[PDB]
Amino acid sequence: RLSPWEIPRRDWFPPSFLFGAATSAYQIEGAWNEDGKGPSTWDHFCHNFPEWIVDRSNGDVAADSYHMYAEDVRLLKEMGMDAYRFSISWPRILPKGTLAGGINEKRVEYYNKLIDLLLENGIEPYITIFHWDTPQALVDAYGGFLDERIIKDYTDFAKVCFEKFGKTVKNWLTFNEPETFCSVSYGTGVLAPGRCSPGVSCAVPTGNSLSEPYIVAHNLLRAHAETVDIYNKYHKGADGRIGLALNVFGRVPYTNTFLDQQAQERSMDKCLGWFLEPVVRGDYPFSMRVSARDRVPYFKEKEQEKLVGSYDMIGINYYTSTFSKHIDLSPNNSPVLNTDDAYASQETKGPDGNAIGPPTGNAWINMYPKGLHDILMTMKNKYGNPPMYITENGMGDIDKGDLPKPVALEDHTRLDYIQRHLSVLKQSIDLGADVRGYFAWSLLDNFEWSSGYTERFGIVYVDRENGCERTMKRSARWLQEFNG
Amino acid sequence: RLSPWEIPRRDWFPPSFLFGAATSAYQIEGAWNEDGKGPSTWDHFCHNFPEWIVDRSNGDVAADSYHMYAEDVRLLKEMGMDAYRFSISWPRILPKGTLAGGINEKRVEYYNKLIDLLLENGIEPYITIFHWDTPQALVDAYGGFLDERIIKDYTDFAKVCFEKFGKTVKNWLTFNEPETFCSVSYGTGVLAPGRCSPGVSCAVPTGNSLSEPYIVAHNLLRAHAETVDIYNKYHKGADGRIGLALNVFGRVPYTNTFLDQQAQERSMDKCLGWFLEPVVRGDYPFSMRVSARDRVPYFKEKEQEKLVGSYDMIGINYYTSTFSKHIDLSPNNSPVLNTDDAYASQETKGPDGNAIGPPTGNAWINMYPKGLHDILMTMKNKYGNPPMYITENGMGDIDKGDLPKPVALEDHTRLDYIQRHLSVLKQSIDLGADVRGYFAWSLLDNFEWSSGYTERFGIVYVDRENGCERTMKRSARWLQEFNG
Repeated sequence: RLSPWEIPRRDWFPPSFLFGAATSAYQIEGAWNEDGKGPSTWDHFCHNFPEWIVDRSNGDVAADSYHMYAEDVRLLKEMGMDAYRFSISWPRILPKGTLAGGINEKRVEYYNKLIDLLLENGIEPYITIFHWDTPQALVDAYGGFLDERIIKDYTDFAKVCFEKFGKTVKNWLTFNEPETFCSVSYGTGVLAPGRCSPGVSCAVPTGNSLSEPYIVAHNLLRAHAETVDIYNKYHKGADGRIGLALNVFGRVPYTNTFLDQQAQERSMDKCLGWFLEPVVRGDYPFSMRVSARDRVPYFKEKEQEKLVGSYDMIGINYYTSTFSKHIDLSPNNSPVLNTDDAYASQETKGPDGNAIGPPTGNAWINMYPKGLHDILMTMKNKYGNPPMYITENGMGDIDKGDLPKPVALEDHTRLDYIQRHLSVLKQSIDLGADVRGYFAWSLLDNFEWSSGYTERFGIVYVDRENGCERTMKRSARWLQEFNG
Repeated sequence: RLSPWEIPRRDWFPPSFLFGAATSAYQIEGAWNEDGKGPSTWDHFCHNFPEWIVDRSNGDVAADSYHMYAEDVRLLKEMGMDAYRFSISWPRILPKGTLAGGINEKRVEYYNKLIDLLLENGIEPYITIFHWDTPQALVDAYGGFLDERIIKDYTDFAKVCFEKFGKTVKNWLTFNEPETFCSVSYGTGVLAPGRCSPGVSCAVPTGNSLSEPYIVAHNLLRAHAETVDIYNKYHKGADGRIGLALNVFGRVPYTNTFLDQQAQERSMDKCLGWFLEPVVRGDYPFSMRVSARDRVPYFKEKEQEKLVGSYDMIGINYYTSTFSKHIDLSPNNSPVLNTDDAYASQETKGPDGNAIGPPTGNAWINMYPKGLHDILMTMKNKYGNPPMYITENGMGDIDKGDLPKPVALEDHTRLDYIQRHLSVLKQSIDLGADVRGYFAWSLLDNFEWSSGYTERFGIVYVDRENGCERTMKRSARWLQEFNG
């Protein structure tokens, strides 16, 4: 699609730049109740509310990476990847969610095998501690992230990870996509545990879409601050680094008018700022407090001190952008979802009737690589230009049982998507943004949450009817050439 | 103090550009109970609360312009001024504030004589309908601007002005400095009627500094919308124009940090935006509603339609600027004055310990001509670049009762102030700002509200102990030369 001379080459990027791919434990591992592993909220959701997954599927087997992790490493090595981002399953390590319930040795051994194999192959592990898979035992006990009790259990889990793996792993991310986790698991309720306000359509409409996202977010940020403190004190040493990975939608003012520019700013605050401003300066964005008032908790003095500057790097998970269009404050508008607190509607079509960019396959990923540049300029100019990694970037191909393997392997849309994003990343780095790596989402076709297996995001095809055998797609073959 | 080659020349400005001076009725007229004139809130305030004026004075005589108006016109003509901005005293036209109480024909004749003499001399009248002098009879009846009944009475007053003077006068301003009027008469209570919350230091501490300024503002804007509708329907004809004159403090972010930039924007919204956004788009700035919530009234549908675009020109009254410094939203901060709703402290000293600019004489006007440029760029780029006039610009010399006349005449500080603001104005017009005229505040030394006669703002000296005899100061002689 790009002309030949516009296709990125490896030396567009610094020799120390990292190219990798990313996965998460629930989406790839399978072995959901094997070797002493406890259930997560995702196990519980899929098994009890199968109707809330598009194809009524689950992650019981997924891409079977608990058993096939050696294939994963082989593929990464053959492609010449420098790094691999994966997550650790909390209830695989602590089946009851707590230290008191005991550490699952077989779970520790699995990640040790994977880390060893990566390192022996010269691939640097970037580990996500939490990727949405809360131990169901903690939900049973106290509602999981809805209660401040989560903070101690999360930090004990992270501490175990640092103890078992920290000698070998020097790059850690506490939380993946906290905004999505909060807004979509507790607001719209699409993701486990599937909670929302009465009247909102989700599996468990006995929550509160205005309050619970903020509660969960607050406990998450408190857990982040404590964990980074423990890391810095006992595990960082000379070379360790810890941060978190934020999803960020690009937001473009619906018009270049002050009302919609204001809406765009409230929208950036409500997605990026909600988590970035706490770790940058120790509190939530002003716009979030002045809007949502008492629904936004306050950090304690000691926590706050720990929160300020609690990162060595920031992960950016980038998929798409929308226009942001102003909504007036009036007796006629009452927020229903936490995201309504931004007083903005997120439009995929602009005022000239055009989509922001073309669809890539699924319901929401529109192609808009410029949005990545806009976000990186914000990071550079507004928030101090911290070290950054694009910790996820990718898109999905629809497979409703209809898609022949040869067609799925010829993933030209994804190849073009990746090339165009790498082109904009080069432009951003040339403009001074401190980006140091890029990870494709995903290494593998996997369980796409509430879409089940109907969306294939992998650069590697996973054939679930043939023992999850892996085959590189055209995108993976290009990355292989690109990496040399 | 500017070098000789930096002093503005008349040809820096377009041939059609207007140079004038400005006054207001209570500050210059005197004749406070003459020829059937009714009392205003300012008559009442000075007569009942002398201790709340710095020198315990009043405007009973002022500059005696009721009798000496021919001198005022002679001075304007001798200086080569193109235009004169003055105000009409509501209770001089309607002694009881209402149509029903009758029109004071001696009052009407006075303004007719002034208008006629201005026109005979080629000087264009710009008339301010209301400059803070509410008929005290309306306060007795219903609390004046605190009640929506003010709207009908104001529009009836304005209709009388249009009917009597509209054939001769083609340039009208409904209200002067609505922000100062609201914030300072009903918030800090420094100006008549001198109201503020209990615990705040003012003459009448039985008001509400959080709610009253918004009430007065809302009624004023409703009155404005109705008046412009009447003007457009019955009086505008081919050449008439109507607008309003806004005081605008320049605001500079305390640091170039997002928090203080956000604070600067809130501050601009709370001063300029409070009145400009209603007439430009039909509602108050979002930041003002999200902050002050139920204390900000909503316009009715029909009013709102009349409010949108209710101006042919905007007057800017510019004196000084401050830094704006962010205040966090927390349980530790509780607004007391309406201006606290901006969550910003206005600082005269910046982070490096330096004043924003040097004092000019009185307690608040610091020399910062660049702030005028910042404001004009905002009007150009954000609010559509409407036709604008600098309807006031000036500063005061302190006179503690002793100031030698020969010293008062040699007003080097004022001359420098005027020359420097004219130079910045030239830069702004070259950059595309649609400014069409400049009016020095003031033609005459006058009653400076709660400072009484302790501050002389005139380009013309007024000798109150010698029959209010007028003498041109150095600044006036310069203007005379400049206008040729």
